[PDB]
Amino acid sequence: AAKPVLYYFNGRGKMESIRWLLAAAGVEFEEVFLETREQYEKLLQSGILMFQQVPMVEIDGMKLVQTRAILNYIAGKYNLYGKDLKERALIDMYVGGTDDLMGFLLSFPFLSAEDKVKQCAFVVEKATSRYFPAYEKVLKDHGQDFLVGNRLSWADIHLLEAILMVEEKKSDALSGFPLLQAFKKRISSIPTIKKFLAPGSKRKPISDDKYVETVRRVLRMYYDVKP
Amino acid sequence: AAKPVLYYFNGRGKMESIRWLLAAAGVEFEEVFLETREQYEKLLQSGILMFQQVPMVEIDGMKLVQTRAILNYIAGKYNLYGKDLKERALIDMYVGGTDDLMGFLLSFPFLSAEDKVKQCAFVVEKATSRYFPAYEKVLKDHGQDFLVGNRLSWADIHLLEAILMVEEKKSDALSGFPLLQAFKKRISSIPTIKKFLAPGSKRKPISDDKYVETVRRVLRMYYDVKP
Repeated sequence: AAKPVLYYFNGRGKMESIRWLLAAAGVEFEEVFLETREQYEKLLQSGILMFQQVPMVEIDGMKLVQTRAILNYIAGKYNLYGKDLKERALIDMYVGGTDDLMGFLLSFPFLSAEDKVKQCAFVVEKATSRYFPAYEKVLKDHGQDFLVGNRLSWADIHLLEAILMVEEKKSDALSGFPLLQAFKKRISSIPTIKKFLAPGSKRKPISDDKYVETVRRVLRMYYDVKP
Repeated sequence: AAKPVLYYFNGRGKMESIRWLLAAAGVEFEEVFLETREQYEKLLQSGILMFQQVPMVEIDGMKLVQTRAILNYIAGKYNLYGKDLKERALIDMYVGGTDDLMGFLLSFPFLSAEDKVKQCAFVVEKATSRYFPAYEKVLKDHGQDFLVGNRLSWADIHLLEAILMVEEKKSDALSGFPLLQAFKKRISSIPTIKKFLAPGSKRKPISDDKYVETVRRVLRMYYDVKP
């Protein structure tokens, strides 16, 4: 092995969460961006994408595909997946919820101005009435700084990312969830994470129109993404 | 703990895969079906559905939500998840692909007759040009009876289910994938699985119109599911 290599577009997408996890773990990685269609075609005939898709990560000799497979592997390898099955079930449960929440924003940059507005509210309602109350309760019920095992876990990292994403759409969306507001502070303060949030890191920005173009050109898809 | 309880509609949905896994493991379970809207409302105020959704499974004291969390827990608990992280990464990768494939059929019973036809072909193309060739290669490359660790794993079980589902739409879809045809035989023969495929088991049938009705009534959603 050597240093993890993340193959994906130069933007957030489904790769962002993996960037977050590797960073929180203090793991340095290299990225190979998809800019041209010929590049993609070359990658396909190569046959290193088991199911003809990205994300794809070369780590410890393997060339992994399937976002959840990759994240799972990373959470286990760097001891951010709990101590046993019970603790891992909780982490998967929480991660599941923030994944669904984040999943509602995947197509956002591909929506029309009219849809972006409609989707924006949809996601805000989802987070404030469904997700945030659930995670707020987890913290309340055990009163510990972390979601699971009183120690940083993938779940915490995934939750933080989801929080900042919702806050990029509705800056005060977290208002009324004191525990998450304090959670947002604590987690954002952990050195590795703090560095990732800092300037010059590999954290990717909100996807703009160039991102969409590069995607539509290389994959020849998502031309008419609906809300 | 006691005996696992699966809360969900009396049909396939996202619960089917969990039924398959628990059965392959020789685990007996009880089911509580969602038939009325008031039933759902009662379940909600109860607050046992962390994110206000089903599937939900009560197992070993926990009330788990998030399909993947549940399956993950079940695969680990009954030693159908590999021996280490490397083997588990492979299983997650394979499962990921059959999950995406099966994911394309979730809304099928809610489609119009015109869409069902369109979706049917879409899924067939997906399985024959993308998925089946990939899994065929895994078997070819190591020439072992199982996908991972030369022993039955969740991945094998998930693959079989996906095969039979595609075959319920295009009976000869597996034609040209000798290795999967032999894989289909081997796996279908394992006693626990063989019993699940047999008559009188809890395996659920292809969702009909009554299924759709019961869903639309209890959840008040999926009224206009698009292709």
